[PDB]
Amino acid sequence: SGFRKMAFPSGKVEGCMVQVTCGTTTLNGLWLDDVVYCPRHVICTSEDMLNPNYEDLLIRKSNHNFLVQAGNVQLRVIGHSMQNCVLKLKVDTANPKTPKYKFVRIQPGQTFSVLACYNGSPSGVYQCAMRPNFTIKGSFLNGSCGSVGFNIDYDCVSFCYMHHMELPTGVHAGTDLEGNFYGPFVDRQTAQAAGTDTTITVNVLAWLYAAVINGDRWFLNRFTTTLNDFNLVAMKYNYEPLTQDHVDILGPLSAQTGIAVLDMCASLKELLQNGMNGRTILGSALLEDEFTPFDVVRQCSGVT
Amino acid sequence: SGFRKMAFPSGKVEGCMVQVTCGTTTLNGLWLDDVVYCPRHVICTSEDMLNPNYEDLLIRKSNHNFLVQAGNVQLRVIGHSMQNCVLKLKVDTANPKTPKYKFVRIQPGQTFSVLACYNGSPSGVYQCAMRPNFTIKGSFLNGSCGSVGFNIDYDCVSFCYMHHMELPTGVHAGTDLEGNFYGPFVDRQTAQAAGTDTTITVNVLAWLYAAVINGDRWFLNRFTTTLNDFNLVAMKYNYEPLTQDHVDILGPLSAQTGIAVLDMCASLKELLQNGMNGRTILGSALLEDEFTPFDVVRQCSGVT
Ligand SMILES: *CCC(=O)N(c1ccc(C(C)(C)C)cc1)[C@@H](C(=O)NC)c1cccnc1
Ligand SMILES: *CCC(=O)N(c1ccc(C(C)(C)C)cc1)[C@@H](C(=O)NC)c1cccnc1
Repeated sequence: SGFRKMAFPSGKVEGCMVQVTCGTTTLNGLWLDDVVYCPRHVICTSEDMLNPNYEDLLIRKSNHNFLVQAGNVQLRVIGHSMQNCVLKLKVDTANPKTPKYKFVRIQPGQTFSVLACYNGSPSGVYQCAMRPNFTIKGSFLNGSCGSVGFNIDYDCVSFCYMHHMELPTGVHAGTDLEGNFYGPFVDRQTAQAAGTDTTITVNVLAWLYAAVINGDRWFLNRFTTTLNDFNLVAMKYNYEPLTQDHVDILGPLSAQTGIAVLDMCASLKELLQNGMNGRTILGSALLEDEFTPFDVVRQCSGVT
Repeated sequence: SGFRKMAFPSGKVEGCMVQVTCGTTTLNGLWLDDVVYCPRHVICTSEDMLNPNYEDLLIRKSNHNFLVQAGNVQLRVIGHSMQNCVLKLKVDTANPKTPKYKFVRIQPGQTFSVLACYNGSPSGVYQCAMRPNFTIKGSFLNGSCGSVGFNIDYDCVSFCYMHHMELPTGVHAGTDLEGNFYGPFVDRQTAQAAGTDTTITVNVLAWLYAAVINGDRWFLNRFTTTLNDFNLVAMKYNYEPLTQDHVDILGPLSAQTGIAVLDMCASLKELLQNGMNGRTILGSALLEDEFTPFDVVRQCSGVT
């Protein structure tokens, strides 16, 4: 019993973190096999940030200009290339701690763990969700760039995020491991505003199922609804529309609790309309949306 | 910017988790040097749980009755002893991944990370606090016993908790690494009720400082208070009394934000009396108490 915002064990990713320095800029890199991946903005100086031409800035850089340190030992850079917004630094040594891995590009609403690092050293691990506006609400200070987001399936780490920047509103933007930003963001010091941060409806429902499994049942109402009626209310409350695909993925939680997905939607609809009335669900006074249906099943079943 | 419930990187602890089986009971063990630490209730059978006499149950156990598996390889048990509620199984092999470590007994209000494990394999990591009633609100399923709680200071892991059981209310109880339970709990299947789960006042204040540092300032009021006036309100709201020791440890946060500790107490007093009015602080609709002043400083400074 008990339901926590849980991150994946970070050991496999800790074994991949390195420090990357170019000139006077130092950030984090991800060392997998003989390649170190890092944000291309490591090549930017004190003011280049405003309107950088990365191809031009990169012409002035050679392999020896990128300093890669793994632990307290230096790695030899034998090649470098830019792929979208990431630099790939080929080193002469394969990372001996390289886990089985994949690079995946996640969809909004999908959750992942972040290993926040500074100077190639891990400071903490926390669980995030890719927001519907393609930002993440992380905890990142100066020097955290290059910290990565990931999911683990037994022994295979799927890297889905690399931290690049903080928007003027304090929310975060980054890329997949192929260097493509999530959302419309660009790696330059220009004012970039985020769109509406809507609530991930399918994740709230999954978390309401988690609450029922854990004994928190006060919110269960005597009503049902339809997807169309529910979505009219969801739109009004800035919740993402629920599709039949979302209903399908909530099926195992519906089966475990015996609560039809549309009945849980009606309970959620009443929570939106009536508020919590000072009550809490799983120790929260607001509806949590950073647990996917997969996360609820995983945590409630003890997948290792 | 951004403030997250962050756990310590778990790699150093993942390297210590093993599976311990005695008869038909399997739980987790912590392998440090040539000793495997695990809850003594691993020796209890299907019904022994009701009124176990551990000394008597242990007489029927020999070294070969404890099966310790690290990864997919078996460790040889060459000694066993009971220290309070933990068993210490001496093995013939020192754990090659033993980090620098300490065993500490924490006070209520102190936070720590938990690496939840099943069958000696890590499933997730989350941040907890030792509640003022000496329970923890964890996320633990059957087989999670032996999972540990810890803090890290650079390279030294201080182990502070080992999971033993779930109370009938779904809250958790365990011991320090010397086998002494936190609180009055006993390792037996008897109804044991927890005391009042009061709010850790010093931690709420630390988190209100974290919110100011991160731009969440709406709650800052035009008032101040005294420790005695604040505590009259704190007692009324089931908040722990604030001492001058708590004021002293909040000093660095008071200095960074320029907000006197007693002024933050007055803002907290108004939040208690007026409620949040549907507003949020650091994405929460309730006052968070599982961040210590040390955690706020660490996260806001990027300690690795
Ligand atoms: C890792 C660098 C860093 O801390 N940045 C940062 C600075 C500059 C840039 C470019 C404009 C792309 C050259 C990118 C990232 C911080 C930032 O975004 N400042 C505007 C940063 C601070 C806090 C959290 N993440 C990043
Ligand atoms: C790790 C065992 C387990 O899952 N228990 C458990 C069972 C029995 C006992 C004794 C009574 C001391 C012999 C202790 C622990 C669960 C439990 O506490 N059941 C009552 C358990 C379930 C969920 C979370 N933690 C533990």
